Amino acid sequence: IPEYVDWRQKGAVTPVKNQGSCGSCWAFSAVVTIEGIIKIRTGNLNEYSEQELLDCDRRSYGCNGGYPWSALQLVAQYGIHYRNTYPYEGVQRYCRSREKGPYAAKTDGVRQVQPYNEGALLYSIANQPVSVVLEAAGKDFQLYRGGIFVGPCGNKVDHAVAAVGYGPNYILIKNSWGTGWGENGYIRIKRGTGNSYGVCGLYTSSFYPVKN
Ligand SMILES: *[C@@H](C(=O)O)[C@H](O)C(=O)N[C@@H](CC(C)C)C(=O)NCCC(C)C
Repeated sequence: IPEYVDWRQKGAVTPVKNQGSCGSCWAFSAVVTIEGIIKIRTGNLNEYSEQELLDCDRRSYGCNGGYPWSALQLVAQYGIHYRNTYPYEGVQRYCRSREKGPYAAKTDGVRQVQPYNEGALLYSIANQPVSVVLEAAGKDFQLYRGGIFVGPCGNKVDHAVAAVGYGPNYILIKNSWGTGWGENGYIRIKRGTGNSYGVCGLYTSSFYPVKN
């Protein structure tokens, strides 16, 4: 795999979003990976619906948190609408998929990256954007405004984001806290520290969609 990957340069990443106060990070993370894999497979970059996952995933807890895995499983079982068709409201409502016409995209499955393994995560990122989790509760992560981040942070993961690239000493992460946080909404988290958890627990739980 190469030294640098950046799916933004391949036109596979949509603009940075703001989840607001709702604990919907799991849905934002899943949607980044869907937008990526649909571009890779079909050539078209579209925005897909975080709100639909928020409303419709009965394995997750709405604005009180959820699971990237079950969000990706839902898209593989049913499909997902365009963001425009089912836009983000920041509050859980009833599932409105059937009112809003046919789904716009569908995937075929979900796979996990081997956990606690930096090289396995880089390998998956070289193929597509990957849903990853990290510990975001610490003030250092909250206040991050640029540079290669090394913490302080622990491994008490609590926040789902999306890995859309990497370089020699970092992994490139799209966050859902608006463009005013980090590097235009992104963070470069240091890699290669020898900590099997990853910096801020970044290697704990990583998933990506499968689309034949
Ligand atoms: C993340 C956010 O900042 O919106 C959101 O709070 C969330 O979904 N957190 C989950 C943990 C991450 C590791 C994805 C979460 O709390 N999920 C609840 C399910 C388990 C019982 C922890």
